[PDB]
Amino acid sequence: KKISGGSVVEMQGDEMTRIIWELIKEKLIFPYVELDLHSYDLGIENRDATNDQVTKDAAEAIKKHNVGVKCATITPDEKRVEEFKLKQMWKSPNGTIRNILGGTVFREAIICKNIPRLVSGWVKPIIIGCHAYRATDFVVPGPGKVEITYTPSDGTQKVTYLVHNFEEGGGVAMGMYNQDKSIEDFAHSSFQMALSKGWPLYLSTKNTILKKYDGRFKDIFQEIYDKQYKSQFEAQKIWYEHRLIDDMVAQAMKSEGGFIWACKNYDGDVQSDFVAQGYGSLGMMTSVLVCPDGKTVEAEAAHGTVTRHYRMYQKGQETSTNPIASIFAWTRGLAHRAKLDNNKELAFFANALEEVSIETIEAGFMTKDLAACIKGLPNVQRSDYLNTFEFMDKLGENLKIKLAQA
Amino acid sequence: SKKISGGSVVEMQGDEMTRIIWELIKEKLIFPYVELDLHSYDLGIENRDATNDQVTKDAAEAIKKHNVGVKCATITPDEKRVEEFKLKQMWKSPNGTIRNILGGTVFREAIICKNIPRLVSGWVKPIIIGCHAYGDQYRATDFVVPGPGKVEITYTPSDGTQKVTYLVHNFEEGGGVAMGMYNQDKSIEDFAHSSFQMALSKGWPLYLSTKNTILKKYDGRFKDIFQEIYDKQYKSQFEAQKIWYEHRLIDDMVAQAMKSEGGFIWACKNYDSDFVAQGYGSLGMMTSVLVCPDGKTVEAEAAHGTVTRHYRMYQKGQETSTNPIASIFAWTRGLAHRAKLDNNKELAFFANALEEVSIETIEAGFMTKDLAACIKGLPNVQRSDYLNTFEFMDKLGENLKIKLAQAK
Ligand SMILES: NC(=O)C1=CN([C@@H]2O[C@H](COP(=O)(O)OP(=O)(O)OC[C@H]3O[C@@H](n4cnc5c(N)ncnc54)[C@H](OP(=O)(O)O)[C@@H]3O)[C@@H](O)[C@H]2O)C=CC1
Ligand SMILES: NC(=O)C1=CN([C@@H]2O[C@H](COP(=O)(O)OP(=O)(O)OC[C@H]3O[C@@H](n4cnc5c(N)ncnc54)[C@H](OP(=O)(O)O)[C@@H]3O)[C@@H](O)[C@H]2O)C=CC1
Ligand SMILES: Cc1cn(C(=O)c2c(-c3c(Cl)cc(Cl)cc3Cl)noc2C(C)(C)F)c2cccc(/C=C/C(=O)O)c12
Ligand SMILES: Cc1cn(C(=O)c2c(-c3c(Cl)cc(Cl)cc3Cl)noc2C(C)(C)F)c2cccc(/C=C/C(=O)O)c12
Repeated sequence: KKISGGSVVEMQGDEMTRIIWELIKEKLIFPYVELDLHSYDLGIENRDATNDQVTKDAAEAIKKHNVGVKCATITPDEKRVEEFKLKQMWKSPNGTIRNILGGTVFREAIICKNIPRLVSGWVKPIIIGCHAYRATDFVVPGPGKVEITYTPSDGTQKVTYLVHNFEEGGGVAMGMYNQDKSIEDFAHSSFQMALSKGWPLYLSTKNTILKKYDGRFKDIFQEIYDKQYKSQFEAQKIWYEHRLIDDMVAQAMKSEGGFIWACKNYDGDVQSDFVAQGYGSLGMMTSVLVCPDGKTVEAEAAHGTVTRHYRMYQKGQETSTNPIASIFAWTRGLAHRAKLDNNKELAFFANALEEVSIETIEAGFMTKDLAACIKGLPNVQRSDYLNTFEFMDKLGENLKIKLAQA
Repeated sequence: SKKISGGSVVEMQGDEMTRIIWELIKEKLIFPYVELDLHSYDLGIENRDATNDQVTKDAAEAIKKHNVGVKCATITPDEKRVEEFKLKQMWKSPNGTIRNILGGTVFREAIICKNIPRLVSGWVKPIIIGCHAYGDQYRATDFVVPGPGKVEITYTPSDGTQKVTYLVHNFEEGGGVAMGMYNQDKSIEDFAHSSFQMALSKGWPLYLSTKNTILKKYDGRFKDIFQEIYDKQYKSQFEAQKIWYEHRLIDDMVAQAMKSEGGFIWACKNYDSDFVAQGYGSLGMMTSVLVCPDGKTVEAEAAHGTVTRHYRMYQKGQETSTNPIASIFAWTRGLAHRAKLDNNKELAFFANALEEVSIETIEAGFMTKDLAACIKGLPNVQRSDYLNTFEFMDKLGENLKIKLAQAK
């Protein structure tokens, strides 16, 4: 018979990822695992029909049942409103979920022997927890004074800081904020991730410029480390250090990998997603939202719905979309369920499906993006890769063989 | 004569290792072939602390007048430097001083050698990045929120007839941090002009990257000012050179850039960042040019610093192998621009020829230890794999004399 998997919250998504999602469930999960599935459909049409209520219901479900696996969803813009005749420009499902849950998004690239990484010297994995949104910006119509003030709730002295005197013309201005509690949750999630994985932890800031804003992140991380985690770290022969972002980038590129990287960047900096997308590895980038309690987890692929591949599908073209990131959303959620429920058999399945994914690619069977990452797109021939369905069939066949042994 | 007359050039001498290289470049590669109306300003620490950092302001004013400046790397004072030299004051960075007197935008550009691998292997043409270094994080007002309370940001016009209060956040429990940021329309306009000038000068498409999906008003202001300035002052000239300008969301632009062959100008709104070249290869190949919005005035300098690590070894007497390329290209780029302002065809040829000889010298196997490490990996560099600082200047000079012979 199949494995008892327990309580898992699933969120169905949109376009090309929605197709891969069902393929993953039908071919890789349901043949081997029964789940008490709390399933919510976050397709753009069902969100429109429930006035986004389904999205909020799903977040509440994740918080109740501790484990969510999410499929990529369409975040509406002006064009999606026209495309789907939406009632209004619904806010992002990911923003809504993360707002309800809190926690820290951790990004990790999946490593295969035969896929070169962004930096050749990296050997062990690297996990990036970046705190990035909720700011208020406006236009400065003309000359004038922009000030940012603080008014204590307890009636003590109101304080006023000068942002800028606009002596000539106008421009733009904005205010931004962060709560100590959010920094603290950021801190705790990161230390617990380091001890979980057994890697050292680095925090990168620009506290030479934002001495007070970024300095708060450094101070809070350091207090929490010293009082609540240093001993456990040293027990596992790991460590925590703050690093200027200027130095961290240099340190990372000369490193052998094997660390957690808590990162605090501004709202418009380059994100590891964009680079992975440029390098052609975004189909291998996993994501997991880890709440500060260590109990609740929402796993997802780091990429979006892969609209461009979906349009190819709608035009009768052959597609070769990478399903690994979405598969690891399932394996990380299920592996966490196994940890919570002490399910040895479900833990075995989660690891076994991860190994089959990696072994398959390392044996030479891969989607087009992985072949281009090896050889460069210009030299990629059809015989170098498998299409979306050929590759899912291949994973399925190897998973059945894997599990047929024990 | 047998020397080219180059015209008026403002020169700014610098500190430590780059200062040494600065004289080598002038006597080995510049002075033998080019006669300049040189306006020299010593920007070393000794003379900056000596004149209350007034030479820095005077050098900038000379640049505003003569339109061309070449600057050696300088030390930006800090707590350790103030101790080393017992400064009168922790002086502001000369680059910021100059960049604030002149305005305009800094553009960085790596120099390409067929045998020096680049950050992205698909890149075949150059890429020129210009980021807005005014306001934003560099000029931000951040503070600590001690406890519950309301943080607001207000605008009051100069006529005082109005006051607009925006709610940043209400701290319901606990404290935190907040900050305010600004940017003047003037600076954005100067940023647009300087970037349209650069794209026309190099004959490549321009992309402005912003985060205007999040900062709809803040970053949308960049997008709007660029587009209307482009439309009203440059679209005809861009189409003349079969180039174009497009705004991009930073999310997409990063991936587009990595998937392109290169050959574009990248106007960026993020400085507070191109120091992955430190960890990847060498900053010795990274040049920068401050380009004013008037399109007439520039300041060329190496994007790297004074390389104090090599100066420590130099003062002792043990050999060094410091890369002079980014410093050479500070001269060639300033001279190319002088040549453009004066219709000086011979000086222009000289500028391009010195750049070709530098690149060809490296591609032919003669290079400094930093580039030898880029190829073989630093642990594998034997002393025979590279030329020391003075050997390499000798090699470029030999090849430079040969290059200039065969054309005039
Ligand atoms: N977490 C979420 O739910 C997220 C949802 N989205 C949404 O996704 C939609 C599409 O946005 P987009 O900007 O395309 O973001 P995507 O990450 O979906 O962009 C897809 C592009 O990146 C590459 N790529 C990404 N994933 C894969 C994969 N699995 N296999 C192969 N290549 C891949 C492809 O490059 P190439 O075209 O060269 O083949 C493709 O064109 C939008 O509506 C957006 O809102 C976006 C981000 C996160
Ligand atoms: N625009 C300017 O004038 C700038 C000035 N500075 C100033 O420079 C000083 C030193 O700063 P620092 O952080 O060391 O920056 P540097 O760029 O001078 O040094 C970084 C390191 O990179 C390597 N490197 C950089 N350029 C070269 C080169 N041309 N040839 C060979 N190796 C090179 C050296 O390390 P390795 O030994 O590993 O090869 C060097 O120590 C400070 O006073 C700082 O303020 C800094 C930045 C810009
Ligand atoms: C580890 C990693 C960091 N990335 C960054 O974006 C960087 C970098 C950086 C580095 Cl370290 C090297 C290079 Cl070549 C370029 C950059 Cl931009 N500097 O800071 C960051 C952020 C802003 C995220 F903190 C990634 C982006 C995409 C995939 C990855 C993949 C990881 C892997 O294959 O295991 C990584
Ligand atoms: C072109 C270029 C961009 N750099 C950045 O820093 C990035 C990147 C980025 C890219 Cl496109 C690829 C990777 Cl792998 C990592 C990153 Cl961070 N994304 O945006 C930025 C900016 C500065 C706009 F914010 C460079 C840094 C150093 C040398 C270079 C170029 C070297 C060469 O041509 O030989 C470039």
